[PDB]
Order: sequence, then C-alpha cells, then structure tokens
Amino acid sequence: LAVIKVVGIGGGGVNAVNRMIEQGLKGVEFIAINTDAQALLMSDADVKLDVGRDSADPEVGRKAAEDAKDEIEELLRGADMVFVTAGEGGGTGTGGAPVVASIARKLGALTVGVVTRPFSFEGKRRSNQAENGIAALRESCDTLIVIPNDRLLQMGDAAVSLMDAFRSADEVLLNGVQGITDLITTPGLINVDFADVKGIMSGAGTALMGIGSARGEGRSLKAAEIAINSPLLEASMEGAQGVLMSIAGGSDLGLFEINEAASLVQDAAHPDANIIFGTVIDDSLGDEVRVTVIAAGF
Amino acid sequence: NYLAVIKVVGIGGGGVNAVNRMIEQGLKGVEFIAINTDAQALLMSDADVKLDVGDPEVGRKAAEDAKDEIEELLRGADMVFVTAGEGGGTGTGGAPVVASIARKLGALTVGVVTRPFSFEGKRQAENGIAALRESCDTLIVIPNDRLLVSLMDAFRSADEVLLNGVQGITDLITTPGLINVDFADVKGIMSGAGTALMGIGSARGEGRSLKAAEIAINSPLLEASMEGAQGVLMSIAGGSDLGLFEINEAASLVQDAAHPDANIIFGTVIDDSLGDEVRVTVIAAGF
Repeated sequence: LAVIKVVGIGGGGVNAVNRMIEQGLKGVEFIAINTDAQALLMSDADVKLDVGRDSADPEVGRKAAEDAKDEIEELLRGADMVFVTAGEGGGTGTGGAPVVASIARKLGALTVGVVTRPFSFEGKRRSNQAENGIAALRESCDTLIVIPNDRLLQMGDAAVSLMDAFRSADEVLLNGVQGITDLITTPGLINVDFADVKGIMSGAGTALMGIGSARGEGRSLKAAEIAINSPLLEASMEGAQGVLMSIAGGSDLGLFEINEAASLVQDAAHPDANIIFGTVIDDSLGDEVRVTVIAAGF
Repeated sequence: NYLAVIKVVGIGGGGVNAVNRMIEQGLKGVEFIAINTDAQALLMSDADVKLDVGDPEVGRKAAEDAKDEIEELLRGADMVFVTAGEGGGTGTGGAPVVASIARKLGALTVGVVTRPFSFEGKRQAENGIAALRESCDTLIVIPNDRLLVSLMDAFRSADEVLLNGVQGITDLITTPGLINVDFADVKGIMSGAGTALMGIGSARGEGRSLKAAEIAINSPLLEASMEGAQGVLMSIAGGSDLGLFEINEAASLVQDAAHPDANIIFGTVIDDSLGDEVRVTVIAAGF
C-alpha cells in the first residue's frame, strides 16, 4: 500500500490541486504550499502550509521554501511517492518546487515533477524564469514531466477564452498526475503496481506526456493514436527509450481492446524502448476510454 | 468537572501536524489546540482552537509573550497534553511554556516527546526534553530507534506510536468500555510521576488479549522498564464483544509482570471499528 502525496506549490500548483480534488482524484494526499494565506483558506487540500510570511521573484520563492524545509520534510515523511506540481514562470512555484522535490528525493520517495511552461503570451520574463525553474527541478526529480502550455492551444476549442486556456493547463496537470496514480490506486485487468512504476520512473529524467480519449467503435485504438500524436509529446515518441502507458475505462474495458492500443504504441515507439502497459478501472467514464503516455529517455 | 475536560496542544509544525493527524484519525472526546510558533510559516489546522504566536529560544520567547492568551485557552482543563511531535524547531522551545502554564493552572500535565532515529543525525533535542520534563507531571518519551523495513515504514511507524501516546490514555478516560477508570486514580498515578515509557501490542482472534498484552509489556519502547515500574496504566481497546474473562487474564498478566509495589490503573475501551483486533497500551512510570 503506497503512500502518495501530491504537492501543489504557488498559485498555479495550488489551482491544479484544487482541480484534482474537484474532479475526484483519489488514493492521494493533497498538500498546498503558497505565500498567500487567503488563497490557501479557499483550498480543499488536506494539508496547507503558508510560507515566506515575513517577506513574482523565483528567489523569494526559493528562500521561503528553504526557510520552511524542516516543516516541508515533516509533511512528506512516510511518502512512497511525491508529486510536485506548479505553473512555472511565477515566483513561489518556480523557486519553491525544486526545494520540495529535493526533500522528497532525499527521503527516498519516488519523486515526480509535473509542471506547465507558461504560454508565450505571458511574456519573456515568465518564460525565462520557467526555464531556469525547470532545469532546477530536473536535477531534483526522478522524472520531470513538462507540459508546454503553447501546445494546449493546438487542441481544445478555437474560440477558447483566456480563463478556459488556464483551466486547460490545470486539467492537463491533473491528467499527468492521475494517469500515473490511478494505476496504483484503482487498477484494471492489468495491474501495474508501485514497484513497476518505480522501476520505470526512477532516474528517468525529463519527460513529456500525451493524452487521448475516444468512445464507441475502436475507441482504444483512437485514444492511443491521439495520445501518441499529442502536440504535448512534441513528436518525440519515436525517440523515447522509456514509456509508461495508462488506459482507463469502465469495468467492461476488455483485454482485446487494451491489447490493440498496446500494439499501436509498440509500433510507434523506439525499437529498444522499455514500455510498461497498465490499466485503470474508472466507472464514471461511460463508453469512453482515456489513454495517457509518459515518454522519457530521449 | 465530572466529564474530564482534556486538551491536546500541538505546538510547532510537528505538533500541529500531529494534531491534524489525530483529528484525521477521529480521536474523540478531547479539545484540540494548534499553536503555530514560527514567524515565517504557518501550518493550517482544523483544530478547535488555533493560536499563532509566531530555534527553541525563539519558540520559548514567542510562547512567553503569548502566555496570557494561552492561559485563557487552557483554563478549565482537568488534563492537558503538550507535544511538538516529530522534528525539532521552535515548537521544542514553546512546549515547556505551555506545559508550565497548564500545570500552574492545576491541570494534570502530560508531555509527549520523541527521540529521533539515530540515522537522522543530530543538530538541543535533549535540552528540550529536560525542559519539558521539568514543566510536566508526566513526560512520555518515545525513542524512535526502538521501533527498529523501509525508511518510510519507519517514519509511519513513528507517527503511529506518537498518536497512541495520546489516544491510548485519552480513550481510557473518554470512551466507555466494560472496565472504566476513575480520573482521580489517573491523576494520582501521573501527577509528578516524571518520565514514562509506552508499550503497544496488537493481536486478533484466539488468545488475542493475552498475546496483545504480552507484546505490549515486552515492547522495546518500554526499554525493559516494566519490571521496575511503580506506576502502570494499561488499556485494552476492542469491540463490545470483549469478554470479562479474557480482559481479566490480560489485567492479571500485567500485575504479575509489574513490580509488587506498583500502582496499577486498568481499563477497557469499546472501539467497534477494530473488528476482532484488540489493541493494548501500557504506560509505565517510576523505578
């Protein structure tokens, strides 16, 4: 029984965590860390830590987290797995996320970062800051999944508003966390457990994700094809040496269709790729199946 | 007055986190108080009462500055637990202040303190124990080394015994069982008793009460202090189907194992969520 903690740090990470809670993500403890007590008050996270109270600058965010490092470690003690989520580009997330991940990693927890890069329209300073924060977080994570927000706009609705675009960013962060955690907490016919996940995500390094869903005839092939070709994968599926694939569906998700999706992914992967295939029971999906691919080792 | 008023104070990040864990696990019949002692950070809490009075010396001074408010929080209590939980920091300086206020008020004052695993290294901790000991009636010391398995099993195992450091005793007082205790006897055995050690034991099915009790009494956490103890508190938590004979067999075992001059308070707790498991807690004080 793996103990999994999902940390959202900074407004962006805390927003993402609230979304995970609202969408019913289970089997995990939610931890919100921010430099804003009022925002935290509104959060439904299980644990809430307000940091840097005496002090969008990443250094201020780094020091607030460093100053609270004993406290953060005490909250993470006992976790088998720690997710560190943030919207890179601001101060608290950018600066603080590497501190949290270092602590988790020192404790020996399987440490997964899942972060967004800001949209280009947010400006060059947020983009430059996100890039430094990402390199920093990369050093302290087993796997760092980076989601380019720019690529989210090549999906979804063309008349998308600004709020809709940021909600989409939150959603994809949820998708990245849940695609992994549900294998462990609510497995289907093919049970991929914590030890399996740990084997493929330990020291895997920088990673990209792809997501697809579909309903009806050939739903599994279609969802897997969509996920394989996801703009978020940056057409780097062919080069990945490690791939973790998650397929979620109702209790009637059959092995034949699981296998059809798995076969499609093998044919699209690098010849030497290590690919783990797992399934999730999610009775709330109806006739739809949801495929998630995590690609690493390029 | 007749339903004993018990207050559980978590001070510092570790203490507040412990209180949050106790709330989350459904520990009943007590009032929870979370006291934040850091200026730069605040761990939020679902405790009944929260006080933010934000290095041990820093924690001590911060608590001293808020002593009138803390005294008002504790006023009325028959019994006060004080802990800074796992990890050091400002809480270790604040906890003795809270304990001496609780006690100057007349409450039975019980500190719970942990000694970290040796594998954690050392930065003070001992100074916090001594100061907390001087400020409490009883100080329950939990040496985490005796818990020894992954690193995360060890930490989770430490959190569990910390929680029981409070619940084993409070449940005995607050939650009815077949055998109920007189709080005056609890006060009698714990007032000015000094350092106490704890043993826990668990078993299910056949012979469960004797097995659980035997495990509790031979617990490495008691450091073989059971033979010499002059004060022993023992609780058996189980379902409502817990028979008097098996209960008495367990009570009998602890008497035989204890020093003949020992003072012994014994009771049971009806917790029906345990199924066919029984959980024994043994608190031993004196030499």
